[PDB]
Amino acid sequence: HGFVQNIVIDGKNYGGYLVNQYPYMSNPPEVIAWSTTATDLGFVDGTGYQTPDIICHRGAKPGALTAPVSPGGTVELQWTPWPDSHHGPVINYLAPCNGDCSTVDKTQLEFFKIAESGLINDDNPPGIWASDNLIAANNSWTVTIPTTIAPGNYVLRHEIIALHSAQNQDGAQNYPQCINLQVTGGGSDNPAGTLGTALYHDTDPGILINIYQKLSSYIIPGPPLYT
Ligand SMILES: *[C@@H]1O[C@H](CO)[C@@H](O)[C@H](O)[C@H]1NC(C)=O
Ligand SMILES: [Cu+2]
Repeated sequence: HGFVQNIVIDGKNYGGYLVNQYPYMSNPPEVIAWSTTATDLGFVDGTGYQTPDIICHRGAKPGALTAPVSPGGTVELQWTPWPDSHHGPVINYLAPCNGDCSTVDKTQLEFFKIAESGLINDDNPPGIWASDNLIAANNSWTVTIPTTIAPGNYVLRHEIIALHSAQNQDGAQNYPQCINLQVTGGGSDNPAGTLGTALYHDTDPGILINIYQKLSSYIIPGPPLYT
C-alpha cells in the first residue's frame, strides 16, 4: 500500500495526487498527477484488469497540469514508504495524448512500455525485486524519457506490481500512478501501443506466481519493451 507523493523534474517538485488528503477536500488543487479514488492506498487486482480502473487506478481522472521534460530528461517519482513484503516489478509506460492530457479519454490511451525491472536476485527467496531497488533508493524511481519518440503530450503510467499474495488467482496487486508530461526534443517514433485493458491478464506468468519458491526466471508482465 502506498502512492506517489511527489515528482521531481528539472530541479523542482511537482506535488502528486495526495490520495489521503485531496479526496477529502472537495475544492482540491490542480496537479500533474491523475486523481484517483484509491483512498485505501490500495491496488487494482486481476478482477479489474479489463476494467477502466487498471489504466490510471480506481476512478482516475486526468491531472489538470502537464510538466515539461528536457530531451532524454529524468522524471523522479517519490513514493510513500514501500513495504519490503510487497516484492515485484516496477514498470513504466507512455501513451500519447494527441492534444491536452487534461481532456483525454483514458479508455482510448494506447501505452508502450519504456522501462521494466523485475526479479533482480533470488539468492534468498523471495529475493530482491525492482520494488526492493525502489526501497533502497529511499522510495524513489527514476524514469528516463526516450529521445527517439515523437515529442508531444503523454501520460506516464508508472506502476509497482506487488506479488506477495500472487500465488492465488487475482492475488497480484497493481499500483498504477499516472502523470501528465510534455515530452520535448527531436524524435519521430510512434511506437505500437496497447490499450490499458490489454496490458495484463490474471493468469500471466509474472502475475499468477509463487515468489516464495526458488524462481529460475521471471517474465515481467505487459507488452514488449520499446527500444
Ligand atoms: C534513506 O535516507 C535516510 C536519511 O534521510 C537514511 O537514514 C536511510 O538509511 C536512507 N538510505 C537507504 C539506502 O535506505
Ligand atoms: Cu499493500
